Amino acid sequence: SIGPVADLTISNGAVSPDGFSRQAILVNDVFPSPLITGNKGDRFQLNVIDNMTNHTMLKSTSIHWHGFFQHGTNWADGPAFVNQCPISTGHAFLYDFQVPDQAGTFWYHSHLSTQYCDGLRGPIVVYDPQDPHKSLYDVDDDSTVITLADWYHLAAKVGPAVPTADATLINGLGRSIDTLNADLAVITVTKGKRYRFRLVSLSCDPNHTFSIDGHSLTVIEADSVNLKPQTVDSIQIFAAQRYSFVLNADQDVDNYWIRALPNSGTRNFDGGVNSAILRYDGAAPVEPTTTQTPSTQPLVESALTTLEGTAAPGNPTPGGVDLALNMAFGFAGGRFTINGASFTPPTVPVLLQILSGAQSAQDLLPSGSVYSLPANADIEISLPATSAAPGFPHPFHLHGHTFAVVRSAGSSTYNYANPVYRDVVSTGSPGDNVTIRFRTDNPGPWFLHCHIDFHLEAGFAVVMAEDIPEVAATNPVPQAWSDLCPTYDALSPDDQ
Ligand SMILES: [Cu+2]
Ligand SMILES: [Cu+2]
Ligand SMILES: [Cu+2]
Ligand SMILES: [Cu+2]
Repeated sequence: SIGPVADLTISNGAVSPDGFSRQAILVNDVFPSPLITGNKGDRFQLNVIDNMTNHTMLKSTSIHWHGFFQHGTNWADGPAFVNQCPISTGHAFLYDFQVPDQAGTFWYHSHLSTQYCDGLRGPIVVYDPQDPHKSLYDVDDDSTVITLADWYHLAAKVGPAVPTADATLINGLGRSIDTLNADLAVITVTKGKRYRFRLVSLSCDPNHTFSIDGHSLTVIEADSVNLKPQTVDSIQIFAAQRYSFVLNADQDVDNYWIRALPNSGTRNFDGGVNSAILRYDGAAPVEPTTTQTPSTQPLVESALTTLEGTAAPGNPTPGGVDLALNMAFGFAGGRFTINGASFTPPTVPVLLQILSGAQSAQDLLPSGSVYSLPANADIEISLPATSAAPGFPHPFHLHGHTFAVVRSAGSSTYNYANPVYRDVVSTGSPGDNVTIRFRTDNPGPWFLHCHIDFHLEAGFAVVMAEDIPEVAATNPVPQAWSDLCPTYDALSPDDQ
């Protein structure tokens, strides 16, 4: 594969992951987007060369390395108009950062408008030479990465504002209801061997309930966080989440369905939609004939715990933090609103405003969207689920950080002692009050928003401007980044 130093040539071409042809976004001349890897501590130099020419899907781009702390390298985070201006077509941009302190399953994607639904989205694995779960499996490589993704026959800005999927893609492949004969992804294992499978939702909207016929899974990693091993027989993964699970190829040499049921769209397995093949080495080149069985041991987030068992930042009791923020979801005028405001991209990026002058959140655009944080403090966020805002559960996500889910959806308990950590959490169904804590340790502007991309487009976002007075100091910016804005400004409507 590629990484940690690599050019990523972005362009357009035709694809048909489900037997239906359409123009999409290609990375290094391939759909789906190629896998990037490296080792813990590696300098990541990803030179994104933008050759896109198609206007419906946007000629401009920018790319976010999802779940990477980017201490010192805020200018490299990805979100357009928060951390940078978009890379303009016919140009290049170098993302230069280190992963000093992180290891696990990550992914990259366009953070320009709804552009990642059109194809610019791939996985990143940062292997750890001294991984604690290293001895739970014999195999961890290219062939153990499994992506889930919603595929739309109609492009992002062509179809409805919040459209429904035609198909689920597993590893780039899968079927719709008019293409029941398209190819199915095939994942091969050897009988006797154990696999660290890495699950990555590349979804724009749907969540998926993932399972495998005749196989239990041992989850050992959520997003990029090492977990205590937990055996489940199905995993509900929301947009942009990761789960790492070990699978034990101990069954009969055969074919087993890999199932990925979405909460919207075609909600069954007829014709092998939402399906894939787990093929034991030696079994026939044919569709499995296995039947599904109810999940008695479903993955329950509140029940996960980090390997190191670490406690949350703060004091084991509500408002036991230096600043607590409630986010009150809403939705009127087609626009989502958090606390009455509805995020729209500012003409000067949030990062340039801090580097140019702006000292406080009131001095920052867009107004009503930017919460200032203090340094080395314990933050607590709360995200009460509401019908007020349609399309739930909204999987909320926060850049520059990992956080402790003190309270998961579907639960009422507060876990201050050994909560699961991650970077993407479901806020749930009306009645839940998912709550997250973290410490400020990263001076810069960080995005916090629903990862259902069609919802972020309609404003479901706020900015954290964490530790502003030191933002300029710890985030030196490359000439090329300073040139992004002057370039994208001298651009007409369609050349964008
Ligand atoms: Cu992301
Ligand atoms: Cu992110
Ligand atoms: Cu949402
Ligand atoms: Cu984001």
